[PDB]
Amino acid sequence: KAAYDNQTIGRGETSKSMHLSAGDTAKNTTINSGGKQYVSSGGSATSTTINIGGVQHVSSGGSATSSTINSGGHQHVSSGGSATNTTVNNGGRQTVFSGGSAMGTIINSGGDQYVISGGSATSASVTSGARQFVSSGGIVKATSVNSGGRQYVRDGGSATDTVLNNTGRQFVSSGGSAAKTTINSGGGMYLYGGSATGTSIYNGGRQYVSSGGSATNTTVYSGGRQHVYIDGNVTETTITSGGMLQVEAGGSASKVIQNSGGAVITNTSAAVSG
Ligand SMILES: *[C@H]1O[C@H]([C@H](O)CO)[C@@H](O)[C@H](O)[C@@H]1O
Ligand SMILES: *[C@H]1O[C@H]([C@H](O)CO)[C@@H](O)[C@H](O)[C@@H]1O
Ligand SMILES: *[C@H]1O[C@H]([C@H](O)CO)[C@@H](O)[C@H](O)[C@@H]1O
Ligand SMILES: *[C@H]1O[C@H]([C@H](O)CO)[C@@H](O)[C@H](O)[C@@H]1O
Ligand SMILES: *[C@H]1O[C@H]([C@H](O)CO)[C@@H](O)[C@H](O)[C@@H]1O
Ligand SMILES: *[C@H]1O[C@H]([C@H](O)CO)[C@@H](O)[C@H](O)[C@@H]1O
Ligand SMILES: *[C@H]1O[C@H]([C@H](O)CO)[C@@H](O)[C@H](O)[C@@H]1O
Ligand SMILES: *[C@H]1O[C@H]([C@H](O)CO)[C@@H](O)[C@H](O)[C@@H]1O
Ligand SMILES: *[C@H]1O[C@H]([C@H](O)CO)[C@@H](O)[C@H](O)[C@@H]1O
Ligand SMILES: *[C@H]1O[C@H]([C@H](O)CO)[C@@H](O)[C@H](O)[C@@H]1O
Ligand SMILES: *[C@H]1O[C@H]([C@H](O)CO)[C@@H](O)[C@H](O)[C@@H]1O
Ligand SMILES: *[C@H]1O[C@H]([C@H](O)CO)[C@@H](O)[C@H](O)[C@@H]1O
Ligand SMILES: *[C@H]1O[C@H]([C@H](O)CO)[C@@H](O)[C@H](O)[C@@H]1O
Ligand SMILES: *[C@H]1O[C@H]([C@H](O)CO)[C@@H](O)[C@H](O)[C@@H]1O
Ligand SMILES: *[C@H]1O[C@H]([C@H](O)CO)[C@@H](O)[C@H](O)[C@@H]1O
Ligand SMILES: *[C@H]1O[C@H]([C@H](O)CO)[C@@H](O)[C@H](O)[C@@H]1O
Ligand SMILES: *[C@H]1O[C@H]([C@H](O)CO)[C@@H](O)[C@H](O)[C@@H]1O
Ligand SMILES: *[C@H]1O[C@H]([C@H](O)CO)[C@@H](O)[C@H](O)[C@@H]1O
Ligand SMILES: *[C@H]1O[C@H]([C@H](O)CO)[C@@H](O)[C@H](O)[C@@H]1O
Ligand SMILES: *[C@H]1O[C@H]([C@H](O)CO)[C@@H](O)[C@H](O)[C@@H]1O
Ligand SMILES: *[C@H]1O[C@H]([C@H](O)CO)[C@@H](O)[C@H](O)[C@@H]1O
Ligand SMILES: *[C@H]1O[C@H]([C@H](O)CO)[C@@H](O)[C@H](O)[C@@H]1O
Ligand SMILES: *[C@H]1O[C@H]([C@H](O)CO)[C@@H](O)[C@H](O)[C@@H]1O
Ligand SMILES: *[C@H]1O[C@H]([C@H](O)CO)[C@@H](O)[C@H](O)[C@@H]1O
Ligand SMILES: *[C@H]1O[C@H]([C@H](O)CO)[C@@H](O)[C@H](O)[C@@H]1O
Ligand SMILES: *[C@H]1O[C@H]([C@H](O)CO)[C@@H](O)[C@H](O)[C@@H]1O
Ligand SMILES: *[C@H]1O[C@H]([C@H](O)CO)[C@@H](O)[C@H](O)[C@@H]1O
Ligand SMILES: *[C@H]1O[C@H]([C@H](O)CO)[C@@H](O)[C@H](O)[C@@H]1O
Ligand SMILES: *[C@H]1O[C@H]([C@H](O)CO)[C@@H](O)[C@H](O)[C@@H]1O
Ligand SMILES: *[C@H]1O[C@H]([C@H](O)CO)[C@@H](O)[C@H](O)[C@@H]1O
Ligand SMILES: *[C@H]1O[C@H]([C@H](O)CO)[C@@H](O)[C@H](O)[C@@H]1O
Ligand SMILES: *[C@H]1O[C@H]([C@H](O)CO)[C@@H](O)[C@H](O)[C@@H]1O
Ligand SMILES: *[C@H]1O[C@H]([C@H](O)CO)[C@@H](O)[C@H](O)[C@@H]1O
Ligand SMILES: *[C@H]1O[C@H]([C@H](O)CO)[C@@H](O)[C@H](O)[C@@H]1O
Ligand SMILES: *[C@H]1O[C@H]([C@H](O)CO)[C@@H](O)[C@H](O)[C@@H]1O
Repeated sequence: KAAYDNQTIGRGETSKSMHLSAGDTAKNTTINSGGKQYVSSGGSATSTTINIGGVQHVSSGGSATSSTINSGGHQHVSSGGSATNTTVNNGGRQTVFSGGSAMGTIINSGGDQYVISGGSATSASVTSGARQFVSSGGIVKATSVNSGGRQYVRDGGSATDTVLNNTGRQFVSSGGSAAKTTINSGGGMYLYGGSATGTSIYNGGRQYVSSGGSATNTTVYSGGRQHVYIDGNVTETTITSGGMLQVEAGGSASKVIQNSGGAVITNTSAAVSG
């Protein structure tokens, strides 16, 4: 029955709460301070603008397409909820809780996406000054960490099929895990105690394995470098002609496949195992 348009809600607006149920619709809503939009099962919000002290709740079976989050606003994608092509600007936060799903999120300068407690995000775009945080059962797939962008894979966080482009950075902490990371030219992946598997490092890209960190099954293509620091470990690295594995004193590598023209640099004698 219900279906709203160009409604502004919150503070000293006409209405404070907006609720959506099965079949309801909301378009170009503007959520301002004290404003709450609740998108419930079978509800659909579209083009919602979320400003300081405004919140959009996406509950189970709810859907929110093209929400745009600004300075001090919040999108909560709860269990069973779905958010598509969300845009997060300076000071905006999208949080994906247990059972929630975000697809195609664009995170802009100073914007934050938190994927926690078993939420999932696919195809996040992490641009310059943007940040993505993944933790405690949260899983992110096909994140593009673009120039200026940063992804934090924290304890219990998991990232798959991440792509790192020019000055894009991925930080994998203790208890964090990354799989099938692609490091393009200018990309940096840092294992600050965390684990990586199935990394590919193309020309200009770098993986840095620090204390407690561990890389498995890494391919270093021409111009790529895996850099292993003290008490970092790597295994099953293949170094292609023109690529490099550099191991600092006290770092370790094993099951190294060194192709002809692949550089290996060691600073201790028992550093690398072929
Ligand atoms: C919208 O859906 C229901 C409403 O009566 C119309 O279908 C409620 O159950 C919900 O709480 C929400 O208000
Ligand atoms: C944003 O401002 C709102 C508005 O001024 C009405 O009091 C508050 O309700 C919010 O809590 C927030 O401070
Ligand atoms: C949207 O409807 C929900 C629905 O009744 C699911 O039980 C409510 O839980 C929300 O609070 C909102 O009214
Ligand atoms: C939310 O309501 C939905 C609605 O009837 C159709 O979109 C159901 O699909 C869900 O099962 C839930 O009750
Ligand atoms: C409500 O609308 C959503 C969206 O705004 C459509 O572009 C759909 O994704 C849902 O299926 C529902 O129809
Ligand atoms: C909902 O409305 C949005 C609005 O024009 C924002 O200014 C569009 O950007 C979306 O494409 C959608 O149609
Ligand atoms: C959306 O509805 C949710 C409800 O439990 C689904 O059954 C709430 O948990 C959210 O806070 C919001 O009201
Ligand atoms: C909302 O959460 C789930 C969602 O519909 C997933 O399709 C289901 O457990 C229920 O429909 C619930 O109302
Ligand atoms: C709410 O609509 C979503 C739609 O794709 C958003 O545009 C669906 O994916 C959800 O399953 C739900 O129907
Ligand atoms: C919802 O709007 C989005 C728009 O960019 C938000 O400003 C589109 O990207 C979506 O495809 C949809 O039209
Ligand atoms: C909007 O205000 C936000 C915050 O409320 C300031 O304390 C800033 O973080 C944003 O940068 C923007 O100015
Ligand atoms: C979505 O639902 C969540 C729900 O209570 C989890 O069980 C809330 O944490 C969010 O605030 C939002 O309402
Ligand atoms: C949270 O949301 C749903 C819950 O049982 C009812 O809102 C489940 O479908 C999800 O798997 C998650 O547990
Ligand atoms: C939002 O969540 C959908 C999930 O099935 C709940 O409706 C997925 O199809 C998507 O992750 C969409 O982005
Ligand atoms: C997030 O918590 C959900 C919720 O607490 C209900 O059990 C679970 O369904 C999920 O499995 C996840 O752990
Ligand atoms: C949001 O999370 C979804 C998860 O299955 C729970 O709905 C994924 O399927 C989507 O790809 C998105 O990450
Ligand atoms: C990216 O630009 C942001 C700006 O506010 C967007 O309008 C800053 O908040 C960031 O610090 C960064 O410079
Ligand atoms: C979701 O789940 C956890 C919750 O605090 C307790 O189960 C944490 O991992 C996150 O902080 C988030 O609240
Ligand atoms: C998530 O969507 C992405 C989309 O094109 C936005 O950049 C794809 O590239 C991913 O493969 C995934 O489908
Ligand atoms: C991307 O550009 C950001 C700037 O805020 C854009 O407005 C910088 O903060 C980053 O260092 C990067 O150059
Ligand atoms: C990852 O960080 C999460 C984030 O700070 C909000 O929950 C926590 O949930 C985890 O405990 C972990 O540190
Ligand atoms: C958040 O909880 C993670 C999850 O429960 C299991 O991977 C915990 O192991 C961590 O303590 C993290 O802080
Ligand atoms: C990565 O490219 C960025 C791009 O021009 C803006 O997104 C620069 O800001 C960075 O300095 C880097 O060159
Ligand atoms: C994972 O945790 C790390 C930890 O606090 C110390 O190694 C940080 O370095 C990372 O930035 C991320 O928070
Ligand atoms: C993350 O924590 C690890 C700690 O031993 C937890 O097991 C360290 O080995 C890492 O160096 C990092 O501080
Ligand atoms: C860290 O654990 C990840 C996690 O189980 C996600 O499913 C794996 O994908 C990684 O390969 C790594 O072992
Ligand atoms: C690889 O190319 C990068 C380019 O800007 C983006 O592909 C350079 O920044 C690197 O230095 C390297 O030459
Ligand atoms: C990342 O490190 C993991 C380590 O044992 C800590 O969990 C391995 O399981 C992975 O294969 C990779 O070495
Ligand atoms: C990996 O991280 C190290 C970190 O400080 C562990 O304490 C750096 O010293 C290394 O240079 C590398 O970035
Ligand atoms: C390298 O540094 C790690 C620690 O996190 C630095 O504070 C340790 O876990 C290692 O055992 C080693 O000291
Ligand atoms: C291997 O090829 C690299 C890459 O494919 C693009 O230039 C070169 O950078 C190296 O010099 C090497 O010849
Ligand atoms: C191994 O092959 C490299 C080739 O360019 C791979 O693209 C050369 O650069 C090396 O000198 C060696 O011949
Ligand atoms: C590489 O470092 C490893 C790490 O420090 C764990 O103790 C050692 O196990 C290896 O012997 C090598 O020194
Ligand atoms: C080892 O073999 C390399 C060969 O071309 C790989 O196909 C040479 O480039 C090296 O110089 C060396 O002969
Ligand atoms: C590696 O070789 C060293 C040797 O004396 C010189 O190559 C030893 O110092 C190491 O313990 C290890 O045998």
